[PDB]
Amino acid sequence: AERPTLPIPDLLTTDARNRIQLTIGAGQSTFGGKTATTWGYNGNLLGPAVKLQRGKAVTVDIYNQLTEETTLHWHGLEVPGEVDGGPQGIIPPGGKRSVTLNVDQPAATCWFHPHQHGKTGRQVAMGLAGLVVIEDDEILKLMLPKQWGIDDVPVIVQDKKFSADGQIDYQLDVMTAAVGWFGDTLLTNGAIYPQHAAPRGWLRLRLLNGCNARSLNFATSDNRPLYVIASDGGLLPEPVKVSELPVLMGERFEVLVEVNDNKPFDLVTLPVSQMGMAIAPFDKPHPVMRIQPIAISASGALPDTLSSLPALPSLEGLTVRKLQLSMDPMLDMMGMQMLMEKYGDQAMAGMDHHMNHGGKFDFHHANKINGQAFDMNKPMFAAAKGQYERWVISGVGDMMLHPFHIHGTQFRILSENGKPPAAHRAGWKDTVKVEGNVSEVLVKFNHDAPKEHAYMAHSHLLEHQDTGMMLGFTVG
Ligand SMILES: [Cu+2]
Ligand SMILES: [Cu+2]
Ligand SMILES: [Cu+2]
Ligand SMILES: [O]
Ligand SMILES: [O]
Repeated sequence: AERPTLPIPDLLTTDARNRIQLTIGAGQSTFGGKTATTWGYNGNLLGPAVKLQRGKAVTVDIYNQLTEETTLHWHGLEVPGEVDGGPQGIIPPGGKRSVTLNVDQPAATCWFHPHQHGKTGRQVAMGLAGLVVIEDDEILKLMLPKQWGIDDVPVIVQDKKFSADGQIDYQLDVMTAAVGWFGDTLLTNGAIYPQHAAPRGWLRLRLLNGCNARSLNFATSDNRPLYVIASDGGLLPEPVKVSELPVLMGERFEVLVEVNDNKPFDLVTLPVSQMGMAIAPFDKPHPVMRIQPIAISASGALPDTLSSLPALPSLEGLTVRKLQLSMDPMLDMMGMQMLMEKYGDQAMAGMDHHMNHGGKFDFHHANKINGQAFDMNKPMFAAAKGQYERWVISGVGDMMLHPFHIHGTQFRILSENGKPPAAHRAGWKDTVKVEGNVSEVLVKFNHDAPKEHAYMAHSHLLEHQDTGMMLGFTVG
């Protein structure tokens, strides 16, 4: 039994009406020989890669064929609130919604996923996610690996867990509200440990951590390096060689890796220091995909310089915003308890050395920002348009992982959890790590967001987002 080949999302561009059609629906998938109900865009699971060009507009027709409400958000894409597809961007079951995307940012790998109010974790777990490939005139000139599905390949990495009958086992409950939804099964573009045949020379991997709650850390099985060429919001100024690459939920990195004849190697993910995430089989390096070299030459390049990264401006005078994240200590303790009871000491491996009391104690609004669980009816503030602000995000008070994502922007990290960002994280980012400490980012919003269609700012640990760790804000 050979490994299955890596599934490759179709690369989708506009029709003569300048339209892209996306259908959201339920179908079936097979995992380890057992059928499961799954959801996808234009298919049963996951989704296509929407190709966009800077300075060109496209219209997307979104047909919701689910029997429940959903929304469609373009994570990493800088668009006005009205088409951002946050929780206010409801698409009724059996209905259609169209959005016009006016792309105005550099080449990047972004993605799209649902943002249904309090149910985002389930709708992603069930299968919904797709990709966005933005191109511009600058990137084409670099002559990067660019044959889609051959030497330029998307790698969407996600865990799931399943019940004995084969269905996806998703429950938003006290334990998962506390530590997140995670599983024992790793998927790569929906497949379990596929192989990808790649030509000899450079292979470009567009990595996405599409897990609800699990952080990842990519490496190769034989320790060849990864050359990071881009982050959430696009190219770095020059490649950054790494031996390992931590990737938070919702983050993307693009890397080049060498392919040499006769020497297959795996892309792997290394055990992380996050509660619950080092339970078997994740207590050891876990393969993601096998790269199978093909004795045909790859023509892409790894250029010395990629792009121009502007200077950080002066900070004095800029609006400082305070975002204090918090969790309910009682509900945090209870969830952590159930975790430890279920899996034992292994649920903290790698870490550093029952009655109804009513609505007030409901875990569904246990997580908050600035003492408020997400309130769709009330944006927490009005941010400035076209002006840099400094947003200060604190996780002091608990030790959970909060990958913080701000909609409507690509920002620069000034401090990541109390340290200046690593070089490959110093460019354009839409996510910043917050874990027991404080982060600060420099952000600018180029588009309007009104009260009725606010931008979200939230943890991308989906179960925390769904139970309150999110705020709305307006721009302009
Ligand atoms: Cu987003
Ligand atoms: Cu997102
Ligand atoms: Cu979001
Ligand atoms: O997002
Ligand atoms: O998100």
